[PDB]
Amino acid sequence: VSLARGEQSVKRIKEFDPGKDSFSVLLLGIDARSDANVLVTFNRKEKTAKMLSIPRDAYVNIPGHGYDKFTHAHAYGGVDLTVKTVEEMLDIPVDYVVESNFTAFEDVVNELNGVKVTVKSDKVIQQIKKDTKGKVVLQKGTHTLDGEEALAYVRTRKADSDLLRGQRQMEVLSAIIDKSKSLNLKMNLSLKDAIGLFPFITSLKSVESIQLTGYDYEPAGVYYFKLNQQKLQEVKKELQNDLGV
Repeated sequence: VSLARGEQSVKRIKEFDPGKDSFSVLLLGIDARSDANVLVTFNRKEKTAKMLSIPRDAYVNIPGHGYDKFTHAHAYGGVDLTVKTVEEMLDIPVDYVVESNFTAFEDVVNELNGVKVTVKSDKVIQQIKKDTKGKVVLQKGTHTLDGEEALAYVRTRKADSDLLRGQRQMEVLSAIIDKSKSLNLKMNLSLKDAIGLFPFITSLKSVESIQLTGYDYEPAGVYYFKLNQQKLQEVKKELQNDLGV
């Protein structure tokens, strides 16, 4: 990619250099709706990562389109709109964005000879059996799943919910990081710069996750996830403090 934005984010008031400043990455998974939406803020002064899944049904203002589901942003305007939708939603810059489909996720999980996940629910195992028609049969405990098994894990929903599918997505993402330590992707980032970021991204001191508290909002059948505005301001201030903005 190459964002229809310029060099650095519009949200950044002062000049930005990624090799020295705290930054943010927006990972998007598309089969065009964006079904995986994970924002990660990397704090360089403290060597930490903060993850957060944006619910695909989040009642947000898509620029030039009004209030809608968050997932529709990528449908209405692709990458550039999603970033825009995020940048207005959280009042923070989206410095980097990576976009992947199923096969890219599968092939990177396989290139690492699997990612390790600790499955703890017979419910999710049963639903994955039913989803894959028996092709993917997970086990309770800590195991190394291949690309197909990882994708089935991050895709299932009916056992728990989509909001927990986001937490499963963040889990598998951090597992991918872990497995990469021992050593169809579209990026607004030269591969060389990604490799330059690789050591810092594989040497954090701690990683934390964030949730967005909200409530079901069903006007005339269509489902939306309305965000608790107080917790939203809280998370916005936290991310701004993390990024130094």
